[PDB]
Amino acid sequence: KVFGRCELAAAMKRHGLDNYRGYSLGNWVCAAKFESNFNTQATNRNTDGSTDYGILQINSRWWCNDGRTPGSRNLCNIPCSALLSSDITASVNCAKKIVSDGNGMNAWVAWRNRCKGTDVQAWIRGCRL
Repeated sequence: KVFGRCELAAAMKRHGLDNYRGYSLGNWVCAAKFESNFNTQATNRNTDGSTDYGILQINSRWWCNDGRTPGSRNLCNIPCSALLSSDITASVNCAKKIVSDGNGMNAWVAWRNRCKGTDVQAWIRGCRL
């Protein structure tokens, strides 16, 4: 499923992400834009044999099990294929764990590079919420 920007912004607000750990909704919509471009099925293979899954590109080495990553931890306690559904609930619940894991939203590289320190409120413009 490819989300519309305000469509995803409402979904994320509904799942408790606005000001979650002090990160406004715009941060989360921006991170999803530059991680997956709002595509729930986005996957990126990394050279270390891990793969990043879903709208927030969560990694198979530590957070979800995809059965092909050596030395994987399955911290969110899910199959990685569950991060690839049109329902964003599994990805949002695992992201809540990752943002509280000691690096805040620095865990997402595309957010550090394209959202950190910017006017992230632009990402919610025109959204009815």
